[PDB]
Amino acid sequence: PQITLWKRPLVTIRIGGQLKEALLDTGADDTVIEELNLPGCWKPKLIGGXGGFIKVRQYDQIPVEIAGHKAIGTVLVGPTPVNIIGRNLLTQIGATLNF
Amino acid sequence: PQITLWKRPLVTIRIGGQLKEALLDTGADDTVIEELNLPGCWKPKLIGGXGGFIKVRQYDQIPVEIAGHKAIGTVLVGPTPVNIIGRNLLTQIGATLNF
Ligand SMILES: CCCC[C@@H](CN[C@@H](CCCC)C(=O)N[C@@H](CCC(N)=O)C(=O)N[C@@H](CCCNC(N)=[NH2+])C(N)=O)NC(=O)[C@@H](NC(=O)[C@@H](NC(C)=O)[C@@H](C)O)[C@@H](C)CC
Repeated sequence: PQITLWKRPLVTIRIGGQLKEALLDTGADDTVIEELNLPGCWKPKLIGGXGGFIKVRQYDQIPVEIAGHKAIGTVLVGPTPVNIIGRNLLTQIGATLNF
Repeated sequence: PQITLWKRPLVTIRIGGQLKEALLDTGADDTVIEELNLPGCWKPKLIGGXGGFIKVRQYDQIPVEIAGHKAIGTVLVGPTPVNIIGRNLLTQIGATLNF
């Protein structure tokens, strides 16, 4: 799709078998989802924004369907204010910025 | 232009007479610039990401040239780690997300 930016670029994603809403975020290196459980093992990581740093769970090689486009990659889980799809998965679905 | 997302989408902006590098952030409602003096009136604001909130100075009707495209709008000035161009200016330069 072509998505304009008059409103937040919120889209539906499928992850671990369930639906979530997430913001397509070109200013995020990584994809960060609110607390939830995902299968597999995870490792602790710290990430920063902006207002400071938070602790997250890093899960690797997770399938994520974003507006019907498939990605498989790293998902960070933790107390983010907003679910965000970052560049690690945006590149997999071929997303670009255009003007 | 088209900007891919393999690396952070950093571009040159001109604001207040100065050339700076800034991140195009579709996950930002507003535009947040590192320190910088600027003009003759502002209002206090707090903005959050992630990590928590920071205090900023809101300046209105500031011209901002982004990759050679003229925009004019609100800019928030404060101790952000990265200059961030948000949706309020990205819309003005006709930026879209495409996949
Ligand atoms: C989660 C809240 C929504 C997404 C977030 C993404 N902003 C970028 C800005 C760039 C960093 C300062 C971000 O935090 N990116 C992180 C996301 C986490 C991540 N791991 O991907 C990042 O890339 N962090 C890198 C480190 C910074 C790297 N980026 C860079 N150098 N440009 C990381 N590995 O930790 N947006 C925002 O932070 C903006 N917040 C908002 O738009 C809204 N605030 C709230 C709380 O939703 C609005 C109501 O104010 C800020 C700028 C105010 C207008």
